[PDB]
Amino acid sequence: VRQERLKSIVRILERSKEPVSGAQLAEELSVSRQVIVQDIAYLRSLGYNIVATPRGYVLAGGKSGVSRLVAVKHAPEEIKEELLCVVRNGGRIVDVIVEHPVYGEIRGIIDVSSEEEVLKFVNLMEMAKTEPLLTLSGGVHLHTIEAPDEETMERIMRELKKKGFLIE
Amino acid sequence: VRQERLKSIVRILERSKEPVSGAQLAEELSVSRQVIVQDIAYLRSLGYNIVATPRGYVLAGGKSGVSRLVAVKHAPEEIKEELLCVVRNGGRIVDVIVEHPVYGEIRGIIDVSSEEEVLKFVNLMEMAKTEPLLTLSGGVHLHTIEAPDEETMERIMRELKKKGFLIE
Ligand SMILES: O=C(O)c1cccnc1
Ligand SMILES: O=C(O)c1cccnc1
Ligand code: PRO
Ligand code: PRO
Ligand SMILES: [Fe+2]
Ligand SMILES: [Fe+2]
Repeated sequence: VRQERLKSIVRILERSKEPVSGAQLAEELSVSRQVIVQDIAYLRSLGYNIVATPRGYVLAGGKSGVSRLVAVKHAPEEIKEELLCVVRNGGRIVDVIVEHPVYGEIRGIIDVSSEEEVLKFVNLMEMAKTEPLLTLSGGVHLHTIEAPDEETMERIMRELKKKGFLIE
Repeated sequence: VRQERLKSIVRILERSKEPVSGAQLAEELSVSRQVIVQDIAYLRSLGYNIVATPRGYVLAGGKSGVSRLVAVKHAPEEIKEELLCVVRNGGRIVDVIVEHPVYGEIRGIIDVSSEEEVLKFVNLMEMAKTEPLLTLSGGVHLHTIEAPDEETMERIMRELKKKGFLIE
């Protein structure tokens, strides 16, 4: 019984598009909100990331996995192929790092985890007077890639290599 | 008498090319090194930056003054004119900052305070597969300039403006 209420609290937080207050949980699950307040503390000690906000609780992500630095080279027009490559294999492109001979290591935030975000990003970059960091670096540069597991990373690296992006 | 020993200790530290040990000061000024050790503590409380090292004392800089952010635009080939401009008016070019439309604010260390350093820097930059940050930015970029006083900064800004580098 307690386990079914616990499961239902999570369930409500993954599909609800707005923060859901303790009071709403109590009415939905026919317990007092004081009971809800205990259940939320129990679930966090378990490993769920529920934060309270002025409008109610929200379930947050975290639980990160593996990240690797990958060495690649490609032209400005190959950014879309590369990004879509990583994300379609369940990676996230954290950033780009160029090793600048004068300035040393120059970093750009990317944080691209989905297709929509790849297209938002390529659009911005293809504008006027905006050039990718690899143009400082004669093409060669680094990316920080994140993925759930080491298998997914290899998976991603396989695809990057057979497309011909890896520095090997 | 104490004042003349104090003056002579400083004097020795500005011209000596190697760290000069307490023991060397004592022999040079005909006091015990224990007296030297007191004089060094007296001079620091006064505002001199003497650090002890395994080989002896060295007098260090500090005592910084004013710094400004300056907005400029120029091509890659105009880097030497600009840098020599700032340093010849007693400024130091701390860095370059480009406002990248995608990545936001991208910074490069310059720390160029003398002519020799301007030429070392322009040489590096004029090589192959090394491009200045302003190439991401369609030319416009920022510099952090340091100078002894606010007068010197204006002095420097005057020169930058009449050469046609300022964004105004
Ligand atoms: O800024 C770059 O050079 C860049 C951006 C996205 C993906 N690869 C490189
Ligand atoms: O990197 C640049 O764009 C740069 C370097 C030195 C001076 N001005 C600009
Ligand atoms: O039943 C449980 O305890 C866990 C936590 C909510 C989902 N499953
Ligand atoms: O005589 C003094 O006290 C200061 C400190 C050394 C140089 N002049
Ligand atoms: Fe890339
Ligand atoms: Fe400049």
